[PDB]
Amino acid sequence: AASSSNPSDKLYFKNKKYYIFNNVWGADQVSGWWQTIYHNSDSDMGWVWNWPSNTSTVKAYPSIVSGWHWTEGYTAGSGFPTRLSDQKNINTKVSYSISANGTYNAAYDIWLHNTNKASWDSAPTDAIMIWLNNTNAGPAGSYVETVSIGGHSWKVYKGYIDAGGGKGWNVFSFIRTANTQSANLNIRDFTNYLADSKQWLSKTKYVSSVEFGTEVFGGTGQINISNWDVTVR
Amino acid sequence: AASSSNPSDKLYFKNKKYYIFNNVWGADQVSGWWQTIYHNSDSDMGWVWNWPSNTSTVKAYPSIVSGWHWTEGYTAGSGFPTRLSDQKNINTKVSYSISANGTYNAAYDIWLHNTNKASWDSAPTDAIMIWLNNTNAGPAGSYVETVSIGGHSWKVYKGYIDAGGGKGWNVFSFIRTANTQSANLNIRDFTNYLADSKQWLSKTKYVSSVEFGTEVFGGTGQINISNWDVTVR
Amino acid sequence: AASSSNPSDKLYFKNKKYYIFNNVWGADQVSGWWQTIYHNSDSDMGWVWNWPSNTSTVKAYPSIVSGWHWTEGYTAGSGFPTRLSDQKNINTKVSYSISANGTYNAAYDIWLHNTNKASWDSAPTDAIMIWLNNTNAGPAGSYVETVSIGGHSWKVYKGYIDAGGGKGWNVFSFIRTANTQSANLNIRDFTNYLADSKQWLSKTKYVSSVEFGTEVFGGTGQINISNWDVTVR
Amino acid sequence: AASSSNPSDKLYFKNKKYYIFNNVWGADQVSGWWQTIYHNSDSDMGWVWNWPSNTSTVKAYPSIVSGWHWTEGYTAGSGFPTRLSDQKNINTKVSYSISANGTYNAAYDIWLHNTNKASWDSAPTDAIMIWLNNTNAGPAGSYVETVSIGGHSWKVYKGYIDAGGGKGWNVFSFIRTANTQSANLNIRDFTNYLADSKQWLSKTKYVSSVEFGTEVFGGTGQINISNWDVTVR
Amino acid sequence: AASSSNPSDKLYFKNKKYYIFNNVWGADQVSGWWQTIYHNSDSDMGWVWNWPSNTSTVKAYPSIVSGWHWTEGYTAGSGFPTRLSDQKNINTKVSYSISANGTYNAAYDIWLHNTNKASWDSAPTDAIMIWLNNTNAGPAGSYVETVSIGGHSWKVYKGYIDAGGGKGWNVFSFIRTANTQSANLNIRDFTNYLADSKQWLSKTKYVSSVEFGTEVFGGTGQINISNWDVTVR
Amino acid sequence: AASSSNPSDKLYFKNKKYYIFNNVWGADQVSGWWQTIYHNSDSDMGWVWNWPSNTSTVKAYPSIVSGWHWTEGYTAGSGFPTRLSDQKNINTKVSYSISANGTYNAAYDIWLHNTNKASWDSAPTDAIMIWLNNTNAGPAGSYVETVSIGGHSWKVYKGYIDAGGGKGWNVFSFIRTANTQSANLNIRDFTNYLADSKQWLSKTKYVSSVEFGTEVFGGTGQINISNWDVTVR
Ligand SMILES: OC[C@H]1O[C@@H](O[C@H]2[C@H](O)[C@@H](O)[C@H](O[C@H]3[C@H](O)[C@@H](O)[C@H](O[C@H]4[C@H](O)[C@@H](O)[C@H](O)O[C@@H]4CO)O[C@@H]3CO[C@H]3OC[C@@H](O)[C@H](O)[C@H]3O)O[C@@H]2CO[C@H]2OC[C@@H](O)[C@H](O)[C@H]2O)[C@H](O)[C@@H](O)[C@@H]1O
Ligand SMILES: OC[C@H]1O[C@@H](O[C@H]2[C@H](O)[C@@H](O)[C@H](O[C@H]3[C@H](O)[C@@H](O)[C@H](O[C@H]4[C@H](O)[C@@H](O)[C@H](O)O[C@@H]4CO)O[C@@H]3CO[C@H]3OC[C@@H](O)[C@H](O)[C@H]3O)O[C@@H]2CO[C@H]2OC[C@@H](O)[C@H](O)[C@H]2O)[C@H](O)[C@@H](O)[C@@H]1O
Ligand SMILES: OC[C@H]1O[C@@H](O[C@H]2[C@H](O)[C@@H](O)[C@H](O[C@H]3[C@H](O)[C@@H](O)[C@H](O[C@H]4[C@H](O)[C@@H](O)[C@H](O)O[C@@H]4CO)O[C@@H]3CO[C@H]3OC[C@@H](O)[C@H](O)[C@H]3O)O[C@@H]2CO[C@H]2OC[C@@H](O)[C@H](O)[C@H]2O)[C@H](O)[C@@H](O)[C@@H]1O
Ligand SMILES: OC[C@H]1O[C@@H](O[C@H]2[C@H](O)[C@@H](O)[C@H](O[C@H]3[C@H](O)[C@@H](O)[C@H](O[C@H]4[C@H](O)[C@@H](O)[C@H](O)O[C@@H]4CO)O[C@@H]3CO[C@H]3OC[C@@H](O)[C@H](O)[C@H]3O)O[C@@H]2CO[C@H]2OC[C@@H](O)[C@H](O)[C@H]2O)[C@H](O)[C@@H](O)[C@@H]1O
Ligand SMILES: OC[C@H]1O[C@@H](O[C@H]2[C@H](O)[C@@H](O)[C@H](O[C@H]3[C@H](O)[C@@H](O)[C@H](O[C@H]4[C@H](O)[C@@H](O)[C@H](O)O[C@@H]4CO)O[C@@H]3CO[C@H]3OC[C@@H](O)[C@H](O)[C@H]3O)O[C@@H]2CO[C@H]2OC[C@@H](O)[C@H](O)[C@H]2O)[C@H](O)[C@@H](O)[C@@H]1O
Ligand SMILES: OC[C@H]1O[C@@H](O[C@H]2[C@H](O)[C@@H](O)[C@H](O[C@H]3[C@H](O)[C@@H](O)[C@H](O[C@H]4[C@H](O)[C@@H](O)[C@H](O)O[C@@H]4CO)O[C@@H]3CO[C@H]3OC[C@@H](O)[C@H](O)[C@H]3O)O[C@@H]2CO[C@H]2OC[C@@H](O)[C@H](O)[C@H]2O)[C@H](O)[C@@H](O)[C@@H]1O
Ligand SMILES: O[C@@H]1[C@@H](O)[C@H](O[C@H]2[C@H](O)[C@@H](O)[C@H](O)O[C@@H]2CO[C@H]2OC[C@@H](O)[C@H](O)[C@H]2O)O[C@H](CO[C@H]2OC[C@@H](O)[C@H](O)[C@H]2O)[C@H]1O
Ligand SMILES: O[C@@H]1[C@@H](O)[C@H](O[C@H]2[C@H](O)[C@@H](O)[C@H](O)O[C@@H]2CO[C@H]2OC[C@@H](O)[C@H](O)[C@H]2O)O[C@H](CO[C@H]2OC[C@@H](O)[C@H](O)[C@H]2O)[C@H]1O
Ligand SMILES: O[C@@H]1[C@@H](O)[C@H](O[C@H]2[C@H](O)[C@@H](O)[C@H](O)O[C@@H]2CO[C@H]2OC[C@@H](O)[C@H](O)[C@H]2O)O[C@H](CO[C@H]2OC[C@@H](O)[C@H](O)[C@H]2O)[C@H]1O
Ligand SMILES: O[C@@H]1[C@@H](O)[C@H](O[C@H]2[C@H](O)[C@@H](O)[C@H](O)O[C@@H]2CO[C@H]2OC[C@@H](O)[C@H](O)[C@H]2O)O[C@H](CO[C@H]2OC[C@@H](O)[C@H](O)[C@H]2O)[C@H]1O
Ligand SMILES: O[C@@H]1[C@@H](O)[C@H](O[C@H]2[C@H](O)[C@@H](O)[C@H](O)O[C@@H]2CO[C@H]2OC[C@@H](O)[C@H](O)[C@H]2O)O[C@H](CO[C@H]2OC[C@@H](O)[C@H](O)[C@H]2O)[C@H]1O
Ligand SMILES: O[C@@H]1[C@@H](O)[C@H](O[C@H]2[C@H](O)[C@@H](O)[C@H](O)O[C@@H]2CO[C@H]2OC[C@@H](O)[C@H](O)[C@H]2O)O[C@H](CO[C@H]2OC[C@@H](O)[C@H](O)[C@H]2O)[C@H]1O
Repeated sequence: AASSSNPSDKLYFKNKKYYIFNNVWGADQVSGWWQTIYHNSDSDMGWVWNWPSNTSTVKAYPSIVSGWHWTEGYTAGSGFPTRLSDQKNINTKVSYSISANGTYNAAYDIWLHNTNKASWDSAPTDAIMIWLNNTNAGPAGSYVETVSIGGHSWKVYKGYIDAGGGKGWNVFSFIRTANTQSANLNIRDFTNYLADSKQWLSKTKYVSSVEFGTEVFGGTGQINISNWDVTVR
Repeated sequence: AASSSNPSDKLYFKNKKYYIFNNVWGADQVSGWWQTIYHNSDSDMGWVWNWPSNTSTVKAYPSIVSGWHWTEGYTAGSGFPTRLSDQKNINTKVSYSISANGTYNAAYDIWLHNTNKASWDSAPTDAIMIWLNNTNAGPAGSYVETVSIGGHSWKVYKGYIDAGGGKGWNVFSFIRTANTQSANLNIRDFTNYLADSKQWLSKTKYVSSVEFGTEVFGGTGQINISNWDVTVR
Repeated sequence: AASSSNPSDKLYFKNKKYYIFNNVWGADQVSGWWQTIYHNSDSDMGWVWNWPSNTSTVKAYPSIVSGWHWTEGYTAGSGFPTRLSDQKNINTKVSYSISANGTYNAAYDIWLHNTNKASWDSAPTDAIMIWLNNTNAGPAGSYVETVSIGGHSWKVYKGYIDAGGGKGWNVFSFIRTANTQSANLNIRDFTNYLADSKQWLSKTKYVSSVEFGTEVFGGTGQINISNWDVTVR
Repeated sequence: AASSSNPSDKLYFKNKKYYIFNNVWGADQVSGWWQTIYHNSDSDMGWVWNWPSNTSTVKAYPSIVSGWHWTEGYTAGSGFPTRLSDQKNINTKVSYSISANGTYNAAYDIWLHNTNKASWDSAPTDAIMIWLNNTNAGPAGSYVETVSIGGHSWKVYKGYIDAGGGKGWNVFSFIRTANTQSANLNIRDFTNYLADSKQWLSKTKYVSSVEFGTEVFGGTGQINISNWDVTVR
Repeated sequence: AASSSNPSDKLYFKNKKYYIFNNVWGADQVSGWWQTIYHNSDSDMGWVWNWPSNTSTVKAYPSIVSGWHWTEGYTAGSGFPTRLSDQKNINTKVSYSISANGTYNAAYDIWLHNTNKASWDSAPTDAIMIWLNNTNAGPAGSYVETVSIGGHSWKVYKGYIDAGGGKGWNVFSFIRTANTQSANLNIRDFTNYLADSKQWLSKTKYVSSVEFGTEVFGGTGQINISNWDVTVR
Repeated sequence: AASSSNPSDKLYFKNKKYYIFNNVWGADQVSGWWQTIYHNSDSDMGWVWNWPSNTSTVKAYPSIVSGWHWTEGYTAGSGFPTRLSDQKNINTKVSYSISANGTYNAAYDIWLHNTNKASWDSAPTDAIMIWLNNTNAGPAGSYVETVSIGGHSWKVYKGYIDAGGGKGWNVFSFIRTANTQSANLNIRDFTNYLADSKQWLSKTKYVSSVEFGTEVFGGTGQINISNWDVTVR
């Protein structure tokens, strides 16, 4: 077992296919905070946080990463990158529980690029978010419609994140109409909706990453994850 | 942004008109505790605490200070001291939220003296408290009556705090009949009630300070303040 | 007052008749945790914890000890060891409150031996547990029946803890049918039930210890104890 | 074993004849600091500190206390108070080691009063300090002379500490001419010098306390004490 | 007094002309570290650190900033920006002491731009460093010569820092031939050497910032600063 | 990078061939301590500690493990267990630096068993220690002689560690006659000396583990390791 607390710390697991990532990307202008990632086993892991702030900015996204995350390449054995036109199933399973106050979510974050050689400075072209928990928060962009995908109902949002210099990505968010602590999803169901139903995503693009974590806007609490996997088949 | 954790630490803001004060005045005989003050912006600030104790003594009053607080003088630009007979409006606005357990309040603490040159050892003559939150607590002194002042209903209490050696002050507490997270008050409405309606306060006295904070008796939690000002007009 | 945080720390009180014990016996394979014991007075003491884990193993039993606990002997003035056949009253009083999440209990743990000279390596023969709080947990062994003892109703369980090498003890657990924050019990009522009603305990055995604490499986929180004593009469 | 870190925490030992005291009396106007007292056994105890400051004010005096220290009375079995005219031996033994930077001392602090019923607000009449270590520091008052007492050479200083309101005490400091890590002293040798040789102390006064600790002006480090006792015979 | 420990925290002082800055720019790929900035007064301030690493990368530059530092503008009253062709004196005074192990320096860092409206994304054109302490370190670029400027001898180095995308700055480092704890310097003496003696700097450029801090490569320790000012005249 | 601080935490590296181990085996009866293990890269790793105690007991052995350590089996790819009669080279390389006070060593710890299926409760038969640093410490057992092995001179000691119940192991310690920060050793040179020159070790035994770490008796400091490997060929 191990537990780490500095910015951008990584706890690898499953033969380095995944890592828990102490991602504090939104923290520069706030203080008073702490965030610790931990791994006891592959079925007992999570993170603990304290983000004292009332603002609507994301302070942090402690998370599990499979694939790329502004890294030189992709985690070993992850199955990323995978081109959408290859039509692989991207099967994910998670079971978790949160005890927290304030404003946060629990969400998948899926990154796409045009390149199959994403590196440390490769800006994504698109992000897909799948929120299993929304606690007092709301997504980027504008509400489109409610859809049934994968046996769940989702409110769909579409926006654009400007990352400076012409860098920036579409963001497509799927917010479950009620919170859930477990899901078994195929990311391909969501990318097929965006590509074939909405004509918002080209199948020439590559899925670079599947991440799962909690965006924290403010408050204190923790998550524990009791089941996790992402497999590209 | 900044966040500090030692006893009596001060985080100044608004051109040093105010400071957040890590006031732990009641802590000498307890242990196991911590208290951190933070300022991200003038609309995003607060404090976090842990006071493990069951007793009815106030352990701490983390707070924002305007004016005097056992200091050589008064914060710059605060407008203190102001003599009650000058009849200035003392307009205060606060919006806040607490997430905590145990026993605590959220309260204004207004200090008065006979002297307009209050220094580090000048014992006040009177304290006025205005409680916007009461969580399992109760004030000093005895219940007088319920009054409507400033558009709110308040239970009024009157007591006396003995500070040793003949030092000591009246304490007049106004406890809102239900908790609220925001208020816009004129302290003059409260001092006029005490002076003109109850004949308990001379208008020869000076208001030395307006403070807002949480008296903590026991438990753990935090406050965040999203709006704050005190202006003497 | 004092507050300590390392494994197996001890805070003695009442002329060393008792100690608060930072017992982390189940912690070897987990990380991310902390646990602090504190004593402000003999009527204001407790402990604070954070045990991030989903598993059904006991991580820790922060507790007050009277008597023996894998020590060379017994706390001074505790009245232990006492032979069951001497039929002494073992009167205990506790009042407490917990604020926590996760999975935990509040329980007496009473140790028995054949020897009246229990030492640091003397494996007990039996444990009796009396749970005043059960929060999402459950005991060792199998359910027997519900009984009224001492004015309370208890679900009774019987199991066996294997401690290796032939070492191991019976465990008899009494789980109150609803949680309570205070109790006045005579341990002799429980040992008489086990010995005379169930024929599960010989009165040749000695009571070595009476402990009270919280077994924590996972989560974060604290206890405060406002009344405590154990007296052998 | 135990280790505590809040202001004014106390770790009692030797049947409460002594306590280690987390004395931070000079800390109000500084920040960034920490101080922890610990006791593993009566021959393995000490404290650890960090006092980031360049100033000549004493920030803290972590110490062992026997007798009184602004308390209602005197530690049990200490032998205090003892009237100087009763001519008791006050035998002290200490062995210690410091590893630190900055500015500090290791010093006995002996308090005297006119009253044999010193209470929590009883201002002393005199202090005697016996410095076994001086690291970049210097005492209150003015240099008198160098004397041989008890087999050691001491630079003697005489000053007066003003504690406000007419409260205040003489301070007589004996600074060893070279540092030492161990000493066996009889306080009566020092009070006899002050009374009979210098005519600076009346034998009507009572010794209220013998304390040993490190005054820290700035820096970080620790002390460990391997032998300690004070006995009035 | 105050003391803060999160990345990029700021403690302003001197009417916000300066701030102490918890600058951890090189920390992304290391762990196990901490860094705290503190201010007791304008003559008693500093920082404490622990950077466990053997590598030659700068992990952090805790520092005092006057002027710009990837901010929207310049600190109030700093006197920045100032165009070199205006030939203002830029007088700096510092007195400090370090107690540390490992590899570090104590150095001024002076930033220049072509623009007098430097903003949060304005890459500098040049950096000038003035090292008062070198402990096991060495500068960027190549050694030029040893020069006497301002009454001190300096080893002069010239390099170029590539900041990506065409962004990047010359770096001119002046390393005192022996360490010193205090200096009174005029930055204009150094910019005149670079411009008029070496023809390496155009006087069309603006000085945007004067900073003083410790680049830490590895190790633990602290600095205390007892005198500080930067004035543009 | 990662850094962990709880007892028995593990940071695996090199495809789980090794782990850094937060081994605090001697800590039960002391307090005031902390110990953190960290890994930035395979050439930048180490640990930081604070063990306030004067006693001659080993408090902790933060270390890198290859092979077994009271585990069910041996680290993957370590090459353990290896039977001495197979005469494999066991080549080790380390380069490190310590900055610390107090009493400690830097030492290899090599464990042997009769069994090639060592499990979590398999008591070793022998330990071999190779001390590259001795700071105020001394080994178990009695001095034999000084020998030249592998190009270094070593003081050789022989003792026996009683682990209870008949469990216990020979301990053979080789203490370099002067400290060194780097070594390239073949463990077979040391086991051949013990077996063939001294007739103290049977070649039927298996090497189960090669560990390198710092036994800490007391004090505070850190190690950094810049090169590490153990290979069985
Ligand atoms: O160039 C220097 C080093 O760069 C490091 O990479 C950093 C990138 O430079 C950052 O852009 C990047 O930030 C992203 C962050 O990691 C994501 O988790 C976050 O995800 C958002 C997503 O954008 C959003 O659309 C969706 O709805 O929600 C998710 C989950 O929260 O996106 C961040 C992108 O930020 C850009 O766009 C938004 C603007 O507000 C922002 O200013 C833009 O930057 O982060 C990486 C990693 O480092 C940082 O994040 C983790 C922190 O712990 C760390 O402290 C940060 O530095 C490379 O890894 C290094 O190699 C380079 O040296
Ligand atoms: O003389 C040495 C240094 O004194 C410092 O001033 C301290 C005073 O000496 C204390 O009396 C004072 O305590 C008061 C505290 O700051 C207030 O917040 C508190 O407010 C109460 C109020 O009285 C009560 O009536 C109302 O209902 O609730 C409010 C909010 O909680 O009142 C305290 C007064 O205490 C006296 O009366 C009650 C008795 O129980 C008590 O024993 C009496 O003392 O505090 C100041 C500031 O320092 C202390 O408080 C803040 C802590 O963080 C710090 O550790 C404490 O020292 C000067 O500032 C220094 O310059 C002097 O050197
Ligand atoms: O031999 C080396 C040192 O031993 C120390 O004694 C330890 C014993 O060796 C451990 O067996 C013992 O663990 C017990 C623990 O302290 C109890 O609180 C716990 O109580 C359980 C009870 O068994 C259970 O039946 C009931 O329902 O719930 C209670 C309350 O939680 O029982 C533990 C017994 O563990 C054994 O059986 C179960 C197996 O899972 C386990 O592996 C077995 O060991 O603990 C003592 C004290 O030290 C340890 O516990 C406290 C921690 O803080 C510390 O870190 C641990 O070492 C001696 O005290 C030393 O003198 C010896 O040198
Ligand atoms: O009235 C409220 C509570 O008071 C508490 O008692 C405090 C006294 O009020 C303080 O005066 C006292 O401070 C003294 C300190 O404890 C001593 O260790 C120190 O010793 C000096 C000595 O004077 C000096 O002459 C010699 O050379 O060096 C020694 C060792 O360092 O003296 C302090 C006296 O301070 C007065 O005089 C000097 C002035 O600068 C100063 O302002 C004056 O006050 O301390 C006690 C104990 O509490 C405080 O100290 C320990 C801290 O941890 C704690 O945070 C502080 O409050 C009672 O104990 C309570 O019951 C009362 O409610
Ligand atoms: O765009 C997102 C946010 O950017 C923030 O500004 C950051 C810049 O983006 C970084 O380039 C900048 O890093 C510099 C750092 O602050 C300086 O102190 C350092 O100074 C060096 C100097 O270059 C060197 O030449 C000299 O010899 O030594 C000094 C003292 O150490 O230079 C850093 C420049 O880094 C670039 O070039 C070198 C490359 O290795 C590197 O990758 C390049 O980036 O830092 C600012 C401030 O934030 C960061 O630094 C402080 C940290 O605490 C913090 O965590 C970091 O983010 C804006 O302030 C935000 O508004 C933007 O949203
Ligand atoms: O049975 C319950 C759990 O046991 C765990 O294994 C522990 C063993 O039970 C302990 O005996 C073992 O302690 C040894 C320690 O890990 C070694 O590093 C140490 O090495 C010494 C060596 O003996 C000495 O001869 C040489 O000169 O120096 C080295 C380096 O310091 O030896 C310890 C052996 O201790 C025994 O003999 C000496 C007696 O004083 C002592 O009382 C005896 O016990 O440790 C393991 C691992 O856990 C413990 O150590 C690491 C700590 O972080 C942790 O907190 C401790 O529990 C199993 O791993 C679990 O699966 C079992 O459930
Ligand atoms: O998934 C994140 C998403 O939740 C966040 O939504 C923002 C949205 O972009 C913005 O337009 C709107 O003003 O605020 C949203 C967050 O606020 C909501 O949740 C928090 C509650 O406290 C609020 O009350 C509620 O309204 O957008 C970020 C991406 O942010 C980046 O792009 C947009 C910029 O405004 C930010 O500065 C960037 O960091 C998603 O990651
Ligand atoms: O505003 C504070 C006020 O709440 C506090 O009230 C005391 C009151 O003075 C006392 O008479 C009574 O016994 O206890 C009150 C606090 O208890 C209540 O709130 C906490 C809950 O746990 C309790 O159950 C509930 O009854 O008084 C302090 C001032 O205290 C000082 O003067 C009175 C002395 O008794 C104290 O020792 C002094 O510190 C207000 O600041
Ligand atoms: O008092 C402790 C008791 O609560 C614990 O019960 C175990 C029981 O022994 C085991 O058979 C069963 O599988 O799990 C019980 C705990 O789980 C329950 O509470 C926690 C919730 O999260 C679960 O959902 C709920 O089912 O037993 C320990 C003693 O444990 C030791 O003996 C049994 C072994 O399995 C352990 O490894 C030993 O440590 C009591 O102290
Ligand atoms: O034992 C303490 C004693 O060391 C301290 O000495 C002061 C002395 O009272 C003062 O006159 C002089 O200016 O400074 C002395 C301390 O400075 C010396 O040691 C620290 C080094 O950094 C300096 O360079 C060196 O000169 O006095 C205190 C008592 O202080 C109280 O009375 C005097 C007042 O000035 C203080 O404010 C009071 O707190 C002894 O406890
Ligand atoms: O002031 C910093 C300066 O000291 C640092 O010098 C580097 C130099 O740029 C590089 O060429 C050389 O390899 O290492 C120097 C540091 O090493 C020396 O000091 C540390 C000791 O441990 C070493 O033994 C000793 O040789 O350069 C940075 C700027 O760094 C940036 O540009 C150069 C890139 O290599 C870095 O990645 C960048 O961050 C100055 O801020
Ligand atoms: O490698 C460890 C070894 O250094 C330690 O040596 C002990 C030796 O066993 C004991 O006979 C002697 O009294 O003390 C040695 C340590 O003391 C020396 O180093 C520390 C300095 O402070 C001292 O001044 C100096 O003399 O032995 C342990 C193993 O210890 C176990 O067996 C022996 C028992 O006495 C212990 O209780 C056991 O833990 C080696 O791991």
